[PDB]
Amino acid sequence: HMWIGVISLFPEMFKAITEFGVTGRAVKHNLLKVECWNPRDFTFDKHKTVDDRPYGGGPGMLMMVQPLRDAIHTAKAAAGEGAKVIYLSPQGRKLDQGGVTELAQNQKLILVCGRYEGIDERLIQTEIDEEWSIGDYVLTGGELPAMTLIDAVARFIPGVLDSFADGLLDCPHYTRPEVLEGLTVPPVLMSGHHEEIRKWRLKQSLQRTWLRRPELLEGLALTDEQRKLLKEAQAEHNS
Amino acid sequence: HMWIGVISLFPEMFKAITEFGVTGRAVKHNLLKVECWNPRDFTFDKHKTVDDRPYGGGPGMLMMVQPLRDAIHTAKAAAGEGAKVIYLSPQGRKLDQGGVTELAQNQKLILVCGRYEGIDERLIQTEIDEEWSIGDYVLTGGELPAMTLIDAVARFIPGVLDSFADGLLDCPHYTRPEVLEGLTVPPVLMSGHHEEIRKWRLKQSLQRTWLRRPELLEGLALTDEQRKLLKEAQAEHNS
Ligand SMILES: C[S@@+](CC[C@H](N)C(=O)[O-])C[C@H]1O[C@@H](n2cnc3c(N)ncnc32)[C@H](O)[C@@H]1O
Ligand SMILES: C[S@@+](CC[C@H](N)C(=O)[O-])C[C@H]1O[C@@H](n2cnc3c(N)ncnc32)[C@H](O)[C@@H]1O
Repeated sequence: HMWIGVISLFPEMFKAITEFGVTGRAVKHNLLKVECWNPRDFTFDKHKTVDDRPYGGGPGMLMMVQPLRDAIHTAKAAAGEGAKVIYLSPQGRKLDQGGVTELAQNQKLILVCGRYEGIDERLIQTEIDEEWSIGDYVLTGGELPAMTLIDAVARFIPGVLDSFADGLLDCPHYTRPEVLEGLTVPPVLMSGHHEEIRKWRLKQSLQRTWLRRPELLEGLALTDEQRKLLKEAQAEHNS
Repeated sequence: HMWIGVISLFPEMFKAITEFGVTGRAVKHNLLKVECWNPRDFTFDKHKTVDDRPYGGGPGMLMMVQPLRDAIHTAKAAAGEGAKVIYLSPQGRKLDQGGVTELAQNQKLILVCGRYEGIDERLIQTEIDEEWSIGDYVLTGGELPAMTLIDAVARFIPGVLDSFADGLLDCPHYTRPEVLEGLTVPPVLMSGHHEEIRKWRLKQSLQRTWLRRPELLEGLALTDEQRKLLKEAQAEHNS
């Protein structure tokens, strides 16, 4: 069971994870609960203003402090004690599978989604526990990053359901038909030999990591078998 | 003008970008067009089967080849000549702002969204031009990655509308009120001095990059002004 509070100007976006696929089933079955608060609903002016001008000028707008702060405090009260508050931002800790495993240890999170140029620095200081980025690129809002985080952590919730699992890229996979545009399925996978198949998959994962993302292998303490299969793949490449 | 074809089992997820915010306005105004095809609609069996068992066993399922291949070919025909076909996968090129700028050079892309354990390796060989990842973590499907890519590239389309822009994290931003939980807005930003403000923002970007993501600075050819402001920030830190 995991509870995620979300602060967003566009809560309907979250239907993309709550209504579809494995995450949607997690939500319908109560394995994951996602509750949203919208800063617009905390405004008091006639036109429900949710942006504000940055001090110092420059182009762009910021989220208005009062509606956003009020929304955050409502979510914190709903979460009760022990909920970590995360702000999605490219200035935050870059998400990776280790970071996903750490976040999945939380039974409650509140995810704050910015729009426009972002949010006031002092709200980060006073209301946010951690800032997290989904990658070194800039999106229009924090909603896709928050949904990405939700989706990645939800995979760890028992009952909801490997690249980076053991630190390696996944092996190639094949299904019917046996021959596709003259390309055949590797016969080892048709052999029925479980141990040969296991080794092939592991060797492929090693080879693909080495060729595509060699920096990922630096970080790893390979097993003796992995060292051997990696050496075999590298010799085949040099042949 | 940019055209994006999407192949997905859950095309309704894309409402999250087509109906909301800056990307939603881009779609309504015809700056961005997003067209979806669903492999389910290309099935012929009574129960519209879209998954299939992997050769070699192991847990999990793959996308079924025939419906997915047929959907891809329909999208390719709709795109006409010159559309790059991308498969979203953690085995692909990790997206970053340089990669976003390169993808934004395409007037047409087709984005293939996998589910389950993925897709047959031979379809990658025969139908996919490039594989791209949004980060080193595993999600339940390619839809959030495809939407992330769409959102990031859409920011480059003229008329739709900085971290990583010049390679640096953004500076902190402040809006009303002047004092928030006893934290005051930096007086330079209230000074009205454009050149002082510009320098402060740049120095803050340098400082924040250095402290949070020092590896990003390695990659940069700093200007003389940036070298100076970075040195000032580092001396203030050592004081
Ligand atoms: C246009 S961005 C704000 C851009 C601002 N100039 C900056 O670089 O931080 C709008 C919202 O999307 C969130 N956002 C953009 N890219 C993100 C990313 N890669 N990871 C997490 N959140 C992101 C931001 O933190 C911000 O609240
Ligand atoms: C459960 S993942 C497939 C996992 C498979 N064992 C692997 O590691 O490649 C399901 C779909 O989501 C896409 N996906 C998962 N994480 C992604 C990421 N970080 N970037 C892009 N696509 C991703 C996949 O390529 C796949 O088609």
